[PDB]
Amino acid sequence: ARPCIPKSFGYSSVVCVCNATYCDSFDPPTFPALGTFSRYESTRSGRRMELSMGPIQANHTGTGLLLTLQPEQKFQKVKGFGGAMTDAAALNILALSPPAQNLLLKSYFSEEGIGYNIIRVPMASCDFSIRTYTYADTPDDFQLHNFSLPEEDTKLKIPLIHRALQLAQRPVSLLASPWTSPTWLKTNGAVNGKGSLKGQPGDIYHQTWARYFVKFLDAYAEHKLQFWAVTAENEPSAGLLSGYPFQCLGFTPEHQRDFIARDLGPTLANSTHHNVRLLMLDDQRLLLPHWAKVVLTDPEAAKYVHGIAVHWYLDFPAKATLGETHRLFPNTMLFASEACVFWEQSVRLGSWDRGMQYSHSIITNLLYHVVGWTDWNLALNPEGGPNWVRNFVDSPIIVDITKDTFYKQPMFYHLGHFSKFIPEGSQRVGLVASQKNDLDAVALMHPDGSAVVVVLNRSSKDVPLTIKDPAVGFLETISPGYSIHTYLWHRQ
Ligand SMILES: *[C@@H]1O[C@H](CO)[C@@H](O[C@@H]2O[C@H](CO)[C@@H](O)[C@H](O)[C@H]2NC(C)=O)[C@H](O)[C@H]1NC(C)=O
Ligand SMILES: *[C@@H]1O[C@H](CO[C@@H]2O[C@@H](C)[C@@H](O)[C@@H](O)[C@@H]2O)[C@@H](O)[C@H](O)[C@H]1NC(C)=O
Ligand SMILES: CC(C)CCCS(=O)(=O)C[C@H]1NC[C@@H](O)[C@H](O)[C@H]1O
Repeated sequence: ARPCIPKSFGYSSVVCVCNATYCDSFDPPTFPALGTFSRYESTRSGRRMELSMGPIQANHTGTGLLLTLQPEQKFQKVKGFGGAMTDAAALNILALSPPAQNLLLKSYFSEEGIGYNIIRVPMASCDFSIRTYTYADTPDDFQLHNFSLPEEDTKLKIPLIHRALQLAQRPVSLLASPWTSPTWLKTNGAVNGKGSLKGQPGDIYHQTWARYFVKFLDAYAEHKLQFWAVTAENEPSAGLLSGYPFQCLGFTPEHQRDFIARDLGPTLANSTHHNVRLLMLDDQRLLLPHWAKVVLTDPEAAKYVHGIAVHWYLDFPAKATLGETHRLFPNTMLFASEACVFWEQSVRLGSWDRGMQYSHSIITNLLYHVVGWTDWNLALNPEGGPNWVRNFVDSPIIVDITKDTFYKQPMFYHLGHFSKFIPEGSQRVGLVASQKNDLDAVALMHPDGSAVVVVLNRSSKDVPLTIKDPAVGFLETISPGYSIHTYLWHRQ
């Protein structure tokens, strides 16, 4: 309905300006007939998911590269895509006028937007908060009688989660992850630094921490929010590093294996939230497949673990990490739970490179059995904050409080090229390249049988392209240099 208002900030591409009265949006999706495809195109030159249509032809005449859909070769099914509503994301969204807040929320979650369906909710504070806190800071409260949600949850996060669910056409899945426990349950008595849980799995300390998970789900159930899954600990390897700055909690793979078997697993099972999934690792895929062997070999731990959560930092091979983990444990899903972008500035408004970084990593993960991808902060300020430590990073939406204006980065549209067109339940199918190429392509099949194919060109040269669907025909197109396309078409 409304196109992108571009602004350049000196980098390789533009941002899309939005405010209280204007933001770019989509019309409700339509169903083009058989023999017709839909194409969404974003380019470094300024095009932003521009819709166009064309024919799927009976035969093909050309000398160029050919991609052939192979629908009979079926792989993993997709859980969904989204981001994390941290304290920082909530503070930056709510700093806008209410009309602008809704245009930001509609951008992510509405079908007028890119249709997110996963929100990662941190349990208490992390580095993207403006203060250290947990839900049970008063010490020696082992039954957790003084467990309570602060204003960060009751005033900021939960209301915004509600409004995002109202605007979403698709069911949204909430995913919780803890950063640190109460300090009186840790070895070093600090919110950060090198330290684990006091004692050994099964004692008063590990039991108290396991029910902290239940008391968290209780508090959100009271606010009428149910969770799809929780992770055992956000980056538990970080809590083993000497002098770690953010909130953390140390777990060796054997420690996480025992804490799941003796405490977290049974406690969540004996509770009203027994249907909530438990994901392990929630760390860099570097620690794979070793972390999967330690945990999933113990049947008393593996009986409770529904999947493995991966972070995308420390990636700069996938077949040795994601692929080998799948080969050893093919029935334990892999899920990208966090992602975000040394000499470079924290925020690079309009960076087309960081957009490509998102889409390429999404394509790689999809090609190696990952069932979903989650972004980090939903929104940040032009300095990459607020962050109480220092860790400023980038975000697909940057908020300018002083001008009631937020910018949609190229990262936003690169993820949207997946999140908007690959609904929960889609299955990845084969896509054969006729010859070596510079493109990254992934083919999936909607639950309704239709096809979806994302093609990203990280090279500077235009690549002529043909997509073959054996049931339909030949799709003639061109993938321009520095562009990403999403193709959709019905198969009958
Ligand atoms: C919010 O964004 C919209 C979109 O750019 C702004 O509306 C434009 O205003 C300029 C005036 O400087 C007109 O020339 C454009 O034609 C308008 N675009 C439209 C109507 O689509 C709006 O001004 C912005 N808000 C503020 C306070 O500046
Ligand atoms: C697509 O084309 C095939 C080859 O067509 C023949 O060769 C080309 C070079 C032209 O000379 C053309 O006039 C010839 O008929 C066809 O045999 C094939 O049937 C066509 N496929 C479909 C689905 O129509
Ligand atoms: C300062 C650290 C020593 C950098 C390395 C570890 S890290 O995991 O890459 C940080 C990322 N993941 C954890 C999030 O809380 C954090 O905000 C995000 O930037």
